[PDB]
Amino acid sequence: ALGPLVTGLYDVQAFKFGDFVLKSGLSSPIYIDLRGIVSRPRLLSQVADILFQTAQNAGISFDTVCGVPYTALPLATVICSTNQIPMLIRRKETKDYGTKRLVEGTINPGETCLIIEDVVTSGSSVLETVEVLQKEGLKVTDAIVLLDREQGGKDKLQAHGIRLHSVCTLSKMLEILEQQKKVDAETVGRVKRFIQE
Amino acid sequence: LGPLVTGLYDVQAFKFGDFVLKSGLSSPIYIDLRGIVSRPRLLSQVADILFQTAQNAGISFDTVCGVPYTALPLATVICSTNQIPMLIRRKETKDYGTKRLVEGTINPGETCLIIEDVVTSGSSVLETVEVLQKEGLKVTDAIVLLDREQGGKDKLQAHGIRLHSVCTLSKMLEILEQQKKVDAETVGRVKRFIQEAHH
Ligand SMILES: O=C(O)c1cc(=O)[nH]c(=O)n1[C@@H]1O[C@H](COP(=O)(O)O)[C@@H](O)[C@H]1O
Ligand SMILES: O=C(O)c1cc(=O)[nH]c(=O)n1[C@@H]1O[C@H](COP(=O)(O)O)[C@@H](O)[C@H]1O
Ligand SMILES: [Cl-]
Repeated sequence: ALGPLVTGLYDVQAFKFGDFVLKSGLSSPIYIDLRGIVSRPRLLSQVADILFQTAQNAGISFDTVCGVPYTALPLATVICSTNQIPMLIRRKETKDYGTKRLVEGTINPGETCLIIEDVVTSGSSVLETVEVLQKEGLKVTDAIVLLDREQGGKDKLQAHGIRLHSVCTLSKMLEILEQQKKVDAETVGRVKRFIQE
Repeated sequence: LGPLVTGLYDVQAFKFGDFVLKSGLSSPIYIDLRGIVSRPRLLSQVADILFQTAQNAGISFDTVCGVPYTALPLATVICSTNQIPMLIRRKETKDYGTKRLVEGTINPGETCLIIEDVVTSGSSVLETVEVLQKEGLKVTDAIVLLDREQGGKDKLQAHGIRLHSVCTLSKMLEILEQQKKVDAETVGRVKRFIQEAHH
């Protein structure tokens, strides 16, 4: 069902082309922004559903769910509300200022927390949230992400005991967009070539 | 309403002791809904009651926005359940490299409904209203689960915003007494505190 999902994303302007610098400091000709999904109720639901379905298809076990701040937060909420799962919230809005504790919700050490994320590049953002949760005594083995950019994330997460499960890779997303005439072939070629370097 | 209060009790939402509120006054009671994320059924019920309050008021709006932070998931559930477009206010500490203040599709002149967990002075609601107004949205109404009855309705009215409350602190204390979760002493103590706090 990726074709409709990707089009849906394109139509909330999820795909930005231009010259960007990523969290990891990499230049990129493309930037994928899922903040707009909250403007299209059905699309937000579709994204929540496919994320959850990805976790279920993998056959994994978890007691609770945490979104990586900020864009993934509503996705976690919809998943948890629809499927009746307790949720944890990592509060990042005051960063490391003062001494208030960073994680909201019921933390029962030994329980497994599933991570929900929007886009993974290097993997560092997921891992930062993973470490925070592990330091509270929670077990964390799996992360589900909507878009894997395929820039080292799976391998970096696996090096820390985390299995990355993605709905779609960047290359598959670019292929759908070209097939659907949303982006031209030269842009896809340029974007792929650039990323490779 | 009773069942909703019981759920809130279970997620330890009612704290007693001595607390300084954001408005700088001391209080014998604090209502902390942060634990509601651990009970998705209760979260949904809270979300539904807030939305029904708006619907029974016959107000109209184009989008919905929660006051940071506890209410963010309540707005998300209202919007998800009822298929309403959402805005998210992103409140941080004005550090270097902050991003836009409101996420989602902003159509200037459209009307945004504000959703809140607890109102005391009304200042927290008003801050969010002003951010949305600056971004070009019309705001006329706020729905709050618990109105602590410390001048919120008036403060908000003074800035053109009508506060609708699901429940007041007075009422919630009565329900809590009925359910034998709080004694006839601390009920009086908190009651006395409410008239005191209006000064
Ligand atoms: O900055 C990125 O690398 C990034 C690329 C992109 O296409 N979309 C995007 O949202 N990002 C943001 O950067 C974070 C991922 O970068 P890593 O921490 O390197 O995986 C994600 O959580 C995104 O929020
Ligand atoms: O500090 C409060 O007033 C307050 C009291 C309370 O019982 N529960 C509670 O959550 N608050 C928080 O304080 C703010 C409400 O205070 P005002 O900004 O004065 O209306 C909101 O951010 C509330 O979430
Ligand atoms: Cl949320």
